Amino acid sequence: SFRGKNAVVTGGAGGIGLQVSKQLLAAGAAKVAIIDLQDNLEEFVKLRAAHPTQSVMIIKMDVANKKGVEATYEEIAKTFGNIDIVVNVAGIFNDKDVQRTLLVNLGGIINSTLSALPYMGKDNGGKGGIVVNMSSVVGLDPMFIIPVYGATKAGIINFTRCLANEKYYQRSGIKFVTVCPGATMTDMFTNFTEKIIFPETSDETYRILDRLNKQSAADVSRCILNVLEKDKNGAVYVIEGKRVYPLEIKPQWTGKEQ
Amino acid sequence: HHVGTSFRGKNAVVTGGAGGIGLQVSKQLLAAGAAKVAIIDLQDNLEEFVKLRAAHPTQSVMIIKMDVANKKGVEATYEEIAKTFGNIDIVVNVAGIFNDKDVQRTLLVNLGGIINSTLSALPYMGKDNGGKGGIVVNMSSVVGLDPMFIIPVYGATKAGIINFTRCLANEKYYQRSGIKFVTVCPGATMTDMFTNFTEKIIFPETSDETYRILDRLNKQSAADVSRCILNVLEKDKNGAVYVIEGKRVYPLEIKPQWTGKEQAL
Ligand SMILES: NC(=O)c1ccc[n+]([C@@H]2O[C@H](COP(=O)([O-])OP(=O)(O)OC[C@H]3O[C@@H](n4cnc5c(N)ncnc54)[C@H](O)[C@@H]3O)[C@@H](O)[C@H]2O)c1
Ligand SMILES: NC(=O)c1ccc[n+]([C@@H]2O[C@H](COP(=O)([O-])OP(=O)(O)OC[C@H]3O[C@@H](n4cnc5c(N)ncnc54)[C@H](O)[C@@H]3O)[C@@H](O)[C@H]2O)c1
Ligand SMILES: [Mg+2]
Ligand SMILES: [Mg+2]
Repeated sequence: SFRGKNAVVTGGAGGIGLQVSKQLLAAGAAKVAIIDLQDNLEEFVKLRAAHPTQSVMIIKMDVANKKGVEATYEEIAKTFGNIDIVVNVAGIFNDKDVQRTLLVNLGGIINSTLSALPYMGKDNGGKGGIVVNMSSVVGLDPMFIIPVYGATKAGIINFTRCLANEKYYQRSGIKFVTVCPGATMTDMFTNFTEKIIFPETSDETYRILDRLNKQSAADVSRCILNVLEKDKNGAVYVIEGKRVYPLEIKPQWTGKEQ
Repeated sequence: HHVGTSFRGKNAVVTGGAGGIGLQVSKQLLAAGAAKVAIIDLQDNLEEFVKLRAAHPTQSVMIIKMDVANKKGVEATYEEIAKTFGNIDIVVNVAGIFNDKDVQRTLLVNLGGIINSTLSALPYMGKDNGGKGGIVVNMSSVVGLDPMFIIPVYGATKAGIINFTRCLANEKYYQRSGIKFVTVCPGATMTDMFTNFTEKIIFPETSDETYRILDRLNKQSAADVSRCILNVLEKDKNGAVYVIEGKRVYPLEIKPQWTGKEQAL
């Protein structure tokens, strides 16, 4: 299934990304590299032990750091020698810090995606592969409480769909997929109300926070592995209530000129 | 330079107003009778504005040199504008760059600039804070609606602007502030943004595809787009998204992307 495959996962020390890393290994992935800010060291020790015939590599790196990411990917390629799968999950919610939100959520995805390509492409010696970028349902349909976060999520979609063009695919053999999950119980929502732009919308946060138990990080991760098996270039998937929904995206309809 | 009455007695701010589209927006606002016009740009273009001031001697034309990426700078700039003008009715956020080789700059300017400007203006416009309400128009692009594979980073920022702006137009906010939020999405337009275009794309092997954009530059001008923008302002419809192509304005009827009709797979 994913046996013999080499994978990289940003945000792979926690939440959804952690479950992606775990499940990839449990699905028989040869090698798994984790790029994250947080150490979670005790957790990775036991993970190595549970997969003694599989490589588990952790690099502490901020995905916002372009050169850092570039360097990190270099280190991975020395060890791995090839990359088949990239899952870019890293992201934060903090609408009070615009610059950080933009650079992490949108720049991180881009930095990681672009840094991986030379080690994956059929041109430059690779065998091709797949990149899955973490967007959100709110990137598809704006959610008024969280405009800055949402903007970064919409950007990820546009970015990822672009790279899936036939022009690139024929040359690189790399596929590009976006996933858009709904509310999911993770540390991203810790102190959520403290981090929203408009304090007078604190009484509307229930709209998100009451739905967190409707799917888990593990559930979302299972849907992601499902998305990987489909291996369909340019696809966009919604992940809601533990299920995967393929989107057929149609261009916007235009009214008569005013 | 006949002065009309369309925007008579109104105070306006325009980011990116020293050149291209934004310049024409500034010019046309003044020609449409705007009381006061503040320009936020990296460049001052005094020679153009000295003459413009002279042609509009009863109208204020203020230029402040500021990078829209700079949060505090923009905040400070807005304070200065509010002290001078005394109130803000209209904001047109046009500032933006194309340079996909500089990801961080693209993100912070094109997306962060829109956000910084939009958020910095709200306290001076809102009814809940002594303002009279007003309108913000944010500059996206058609590529923000339908991705254009040559320019993924630029396009990402354009898509973001749409999502950001549509959020702020929620009835929840409007009732309190009386501020409206509108997005415009123009097609290709002959401007300095396309100078040295092909050297600024990410993937050099797509240089033979740039014609797809560069051959459409002649279908509408910076002045044409600006006229459509003033047209959008007159419509004054909260939450609206407009496409600007071949010198014409097209209102989009946006339907949600995620619906229950999809089957699980
Ligand atoms: N939880 C949800 O409701 C939900 C829904 C849809 C999409 N998402 C996406 O999932 C991602 C968040 O994952 P989560 O929900 O498990 O949250 P989480 O906080 O549990 O996990 C995020 C992980 O990313 C890492 N990270 C954060 N910033 C980083 C940076 N600059 N560099 C490197 N690593 C960094 C963190 O260490 C953390 O382990 C975000 O991209 C978010 O857009 C979340
Ligand atoms: N011309 C087109 O094809 C087209 C189509 C759709 C949207 N747009 C939008 O038009 C905007 C401006 O481009 P243009 O076509 O008018 O050409 P332009 O480059 O002449 O105009 C941009 C203006 O914004 C200013 N500016 C740039 N970066 C800035 C910053 N960080 N801070 C302050 N000011 C800054 C520049 O000095 C310039 O005066 C872009 O945001 C772009 O998204 C252009
Ligand atoms: Mg978590
Ligand atoms: Mg420009």
